[PDB]
Amino acid sequence: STGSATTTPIDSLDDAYITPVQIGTPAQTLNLDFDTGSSDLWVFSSETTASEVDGQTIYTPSKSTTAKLLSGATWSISYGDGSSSSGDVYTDTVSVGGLTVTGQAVESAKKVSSSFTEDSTIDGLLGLAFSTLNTVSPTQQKTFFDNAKASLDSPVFTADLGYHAPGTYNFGFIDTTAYTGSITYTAVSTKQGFWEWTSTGYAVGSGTFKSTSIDGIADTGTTLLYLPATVVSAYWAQVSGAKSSSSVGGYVFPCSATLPSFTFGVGSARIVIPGDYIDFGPISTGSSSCFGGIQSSAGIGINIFGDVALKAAFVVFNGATTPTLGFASK
Repeated sequence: STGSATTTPIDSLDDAYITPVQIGTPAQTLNLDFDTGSSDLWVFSSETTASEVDGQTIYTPSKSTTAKLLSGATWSISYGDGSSSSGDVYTDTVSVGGLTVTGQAVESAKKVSSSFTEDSTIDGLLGLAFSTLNTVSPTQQKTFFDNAKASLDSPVFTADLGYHAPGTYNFGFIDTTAYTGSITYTAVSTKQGFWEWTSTGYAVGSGTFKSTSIDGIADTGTTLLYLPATVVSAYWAQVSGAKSSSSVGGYVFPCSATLPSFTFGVGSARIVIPGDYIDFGPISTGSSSCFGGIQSSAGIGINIFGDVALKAAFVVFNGATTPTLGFASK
């Protein structure tokens, strides 16, 4: 089998992407944030504290004839941005772009933190990291990809995120019309439960390539590109008027400045992030100060190849017995 679904930015800055997902019988369609940095599929629901729901579409398991309570199961997750959610668990039928999993763990939120309530466009998350990170207790549950894998024509999914435009998540096949040149594959460590890999270096604009190992994760659920402070400093030093603002919480720059591209290495291959991808607009309405899309990972504890990086590529998440990652230009 295969599946193919369009993913759409939630706003004009690509702050996140939402993908429609069918849950239950008859189908209830929710728009979920596909997140290769986590491993829980959780939704706003009929069980979510009413004061914590504000415009989201909810899953109502009682209206689904295929929903079954996963008795005794609870879940609770906290993300890197300090947001969180928790609740209980149903199994139900879940379909993404034509691909159907029966008995998928659907984690029903009883509680969500403020940032989730405040974002009316995201109805939940669909985790695509490794199932070892799944938070369901007492019995860890598998991701949608893990459950689908054996049925797929090929045990892979691909992320093709758009710049200020929709893109595509495919399951079970590689669309050879969706990228230019060849796909370069690179090794993955699953030891932290992430699609963790080692970039071979970077360049700033037309500058020469610096060969240096950068360990990080391919994370569709993180908006920006987070790299070591040395790397990030070298980038913003090439932007007139840029500075790191503690009050803002990272690098900002005047919107009158031209942003250089940023190149990262995948083996001997190179992915070029155009300068425009690194502009995340005024820090506040009417401000001449713009937020940068490349920021320091210092104090995160890991480097994150978020959407800023991934949307410059066609990315293969290869879930073969030994997982790997593939990157192509497009």
